[PDB]
Amino acid sequence: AVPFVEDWDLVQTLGEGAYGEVQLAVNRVTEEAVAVKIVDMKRCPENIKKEICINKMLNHENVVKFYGHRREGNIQYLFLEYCSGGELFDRIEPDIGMPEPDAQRFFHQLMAGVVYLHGIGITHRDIKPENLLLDERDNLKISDFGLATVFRYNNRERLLNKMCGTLPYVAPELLKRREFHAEPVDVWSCGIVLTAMLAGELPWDQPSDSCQEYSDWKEKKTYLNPWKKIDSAPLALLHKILVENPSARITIPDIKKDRWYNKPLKKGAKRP
Repeated sequence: AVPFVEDWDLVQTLGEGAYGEVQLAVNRVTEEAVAVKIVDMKRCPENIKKEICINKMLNHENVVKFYGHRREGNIQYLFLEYCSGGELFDRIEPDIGMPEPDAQRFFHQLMAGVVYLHGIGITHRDIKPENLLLDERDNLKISDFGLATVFRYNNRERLLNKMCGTLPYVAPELLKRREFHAEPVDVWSCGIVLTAMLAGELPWDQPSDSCQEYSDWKEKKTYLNPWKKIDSAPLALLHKILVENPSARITIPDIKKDRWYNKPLKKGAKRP
């Protein structure tokens, strides 16, 4: 009906990934703002195709919305939810973190998003502050499903073996076992994100015995730099999440029962 409602102006670049770029698109008529991910299939046809497939399954308030995609020859155009608050990474002050109440609220929303994904059988596989965006009201949105995969189909769980993610956030089993359950890997990265939000620094380069920082943690040397800046309440939760054995690691239903997770700390939005 309305002529130019399908026209979008690319006003600015939000970020140029190693596999394309993201542009802020504003509708010519409505002025609605959305994020458009541009990927040159000639610069992966399958990879991008799987990302679109997984995105079509997503519908949750803490997961970046997928509005659709446009062929356009070899250049794929993915219309995604625009998060004007930027990355969670940019809300973390180096070496200090952020106020505990803020970290708890973001962690609550992260859990809500991950519970949702796991419930539909998908694992993100690369959870980190750079992939956790914020909307205008600072609501957390899980972003980028380029590495995501289905780990449960027809009520049957599939064990994973693909080594992927980001080293400082990856679970130790991914580096020591051929196969591993998908869920505990995402739980572990959420724990590293919590550590980052509360201390403004990552605890180790990677979870290997060769990594001194990781060995110190297994030895319970919490008097060291990262851990000494946290809390005994949130620290106690981190002690349950960053457990080397994925089978003994805390699950999300149990994280939801954790003392710190349930501690009243933050007031609602100012005047609302």
